[PDB]
Amino acid sequence: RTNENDPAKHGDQHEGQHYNISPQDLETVFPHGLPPRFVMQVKTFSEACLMVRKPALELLHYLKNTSFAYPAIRYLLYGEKGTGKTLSLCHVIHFCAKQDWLILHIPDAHLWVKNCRDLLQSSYNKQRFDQPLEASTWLKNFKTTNERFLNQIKVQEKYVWNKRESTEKGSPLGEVVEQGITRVRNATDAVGIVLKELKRQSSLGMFHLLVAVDGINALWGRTTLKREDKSPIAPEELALVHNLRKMMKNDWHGGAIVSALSQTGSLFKPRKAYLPQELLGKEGFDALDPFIPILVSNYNPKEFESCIQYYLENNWLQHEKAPTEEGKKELLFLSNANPSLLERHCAYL
RNA sequence: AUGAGGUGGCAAGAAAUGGGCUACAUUUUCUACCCCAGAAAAACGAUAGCCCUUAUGAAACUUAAGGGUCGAAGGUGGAUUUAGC
Ligand SMILES: Nc1ncnc2c1ncn2[C@@H]1O[C@H](COP(=O)(O)OP(=O)(O)OP(=O)(O)O)[C@@H](O)[C@H]1O
Ligand SMILES: Nc1nc2c(ncn2[C@@H]2O[C@H](COP(=O)(O)OP(=O)(O)O)[C@@H](O)[C@H]2O)c(=O)[nH]1
Ligand SMILES: [Mg+2]
Repeated sequence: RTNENDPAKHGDQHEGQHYNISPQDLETVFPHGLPPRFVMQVKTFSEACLMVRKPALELLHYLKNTSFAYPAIRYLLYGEKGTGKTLSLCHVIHFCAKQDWLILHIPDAHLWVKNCRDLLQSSYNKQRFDQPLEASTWLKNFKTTNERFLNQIKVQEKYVWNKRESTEKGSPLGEVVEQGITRVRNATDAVGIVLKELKRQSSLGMFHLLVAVDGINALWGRTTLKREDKSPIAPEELALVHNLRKMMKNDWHGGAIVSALSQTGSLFKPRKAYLPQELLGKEGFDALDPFIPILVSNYNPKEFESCIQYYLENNWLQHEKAPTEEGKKELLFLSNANPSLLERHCAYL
């Protein structure tokens, strides 16, 4: 196999080859966001070989040819269910992290808009709501991912947490992040502050921010959360959602924004719906317009053959008839070269 | 008048019994979806009780639907017994 960890080597000629994430990179760059099925696959194989695909290569080429002076260009990976949008976004995230960018990764925007029973009224803004658990978990993950720049960045304004507690201007962003992580009740606010800070620092040229949000359509969709009066809650009424909406605006420069659509886990969306407009909604498409959509599709014959060979070399296909050409054709037909269906099918052979 | 007509009224539970529904959950519950999800998990569980509204009606206390409230018995059940090629 092409067991390669260098992100500056793989290119169009490496389409179909493999790209290895080292265990240190797996632990640091990806404390979250990796699909659970691939998390299990990594934990079993003891490897993190991502197949290099054309959409990921195109996104990498665009990010290499971009200029940070320009306002943040929005890229949107989209495709059919289980085509590899999340893992393409993860590949781009890892490449950018190795490029010493600052990775602002959202593992799943759907989690913040569904199944939350610890919602509280926001002290900073009585018209909004706070999700302490989600914010605390994301703050921990963000501190893990971007530790090296966490202390270097200086905050630009003084922020207050209580009548007694406040964060002074010029303090490290690590102070705010650790305040959010430890003091869970304020964590949501800290999240917004961090985002705000990052944005202006991106404008200041302090670093090269890469905003990575999976399931971006959840920002402008619908939330299943309810009020204390059993009333539905609009997405903008959540502080985290509003802050992420502000971050999605292209009114800042110093990097680029990369998002991945995901009907899986979305609310009030038909199963077969995958197109950008249908998943995003009119408001979502208007907010994201303009953007560059990148289509992620099923494996080609070369990619499917490479995946099958990778499974065989790891002895995952334990069935006796799997190495035969007939078994390969059966798997290709029953999966239609779809990466998720193929992996799920091979998980029990 | 053992005929005819009008007004009003029963119909409850000590209790046993037959049949049915819902369940006693994790192959489950909630939500989206209508099958690649996220949560819940000592909660699961009433179509019961009480209150309110609505529908029908001349009339609802006695009907039905919905909502609020309550969250109980129950934790896969003896001999026996039903049905299905
Ligand atoms: N480049 C790749 N190399 C190896 N496996 C891949 C690749 N892309 C996708 N997969 C497989 O796809 C599955 C996960 O799919 P993924 O989450 O990336 O796609 P998706 O369409 O964005 O998903 P979802 O709609 O659920 O958000 C895993 O089983 C993983 O092995
Ligand atoms: N607790 C606290 N939170 C802050 C402070 N400053 C900013 N924030 C957070 O950062 C966000 C501020 O966004 P802001 O720039 O005011 O956007 P706007 O509300 O639309 O004007 C809010 O969601 C707060 O949670 C502060 O001084 N204290
Ligand atoms: Mg009588």
